[PDB]
Amino acid sequence: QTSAVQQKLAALEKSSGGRLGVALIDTADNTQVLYRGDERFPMCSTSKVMAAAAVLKQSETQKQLLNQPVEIKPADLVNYNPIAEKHVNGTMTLAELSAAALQYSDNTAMNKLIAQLGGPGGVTAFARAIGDETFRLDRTEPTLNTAIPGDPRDTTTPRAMAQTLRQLTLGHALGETQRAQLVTWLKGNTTGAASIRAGLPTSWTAGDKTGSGDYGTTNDIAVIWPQGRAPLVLVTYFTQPQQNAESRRDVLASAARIIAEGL
Ligand SMILES: O=C(Nc1cccc(-c2nnn[nH]2)c1)c1cccc2nc[nH]c12
Repeated sequence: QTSAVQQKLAALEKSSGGRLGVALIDTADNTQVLYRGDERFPMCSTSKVMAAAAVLKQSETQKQLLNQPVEIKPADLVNYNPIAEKHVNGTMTLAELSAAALQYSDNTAMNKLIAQLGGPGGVTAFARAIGDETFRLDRTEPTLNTAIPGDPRDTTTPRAMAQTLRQLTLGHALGETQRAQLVTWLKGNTTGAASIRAGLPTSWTAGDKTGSGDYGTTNDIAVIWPQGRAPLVLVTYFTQPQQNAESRRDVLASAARIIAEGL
């Protein structure tokens, strides 16, 4: 079937010129709304959630892991390092790296998370351990954002990512302490106000992680507490046909608005 909401999302997609993927889980009733829910999209920096969560999982059996220092060398800096560049020739802890990756979208910090997990495949292994058979991380930053149409590397589907984000933030994929830390980090994101959150009523609250890459790829994944309602999990992924296309955070906002209006 095609619902009213799916029809509205299709119309948004058509006027955007790109390809839109949406997955909602409403934890009021566990129902789902999907649009291209089983198509693959480049994750870009939304993959930082999986990496940080995998390190949180490791910390369950090492109480001091998040206080562990990681050397930041001049050679480690990549293309977007607003936090790590302050610490070059010094150290950051794994908590600091997780917070920088999630809240500032620092790519050097993400690379240290990936290295802590033994490379991109360590992030995929954690996804499999928590029931996500779809997610794959194949490369480090910055090349994981190439976002080439048809390229399976560094992709997932909206359905899989929504289910994962639910399990991480609201369910029991992590220990209680760790889940609370992940939620705190997401709620403190600095980069999200133009994306999903711009489409929601202002009384609501949320935590999110954005991403962007080539092909005008513009992504956001969020856990949302609507006023007076059980929480939602929402993924909005968007990618465009030309390598040099401009980001379109407004499309994510519009998708979120359609979703919110359909509750
Ligand atoms: O690392 C990249 N982008 C990047 C770096 C750091 C953070 C983000 C980001 N976070 N939230 N939304 N975008 C995006 C990047 C790499 C290669 C080609 C790209 N074209 C656009 N961005 C690209």
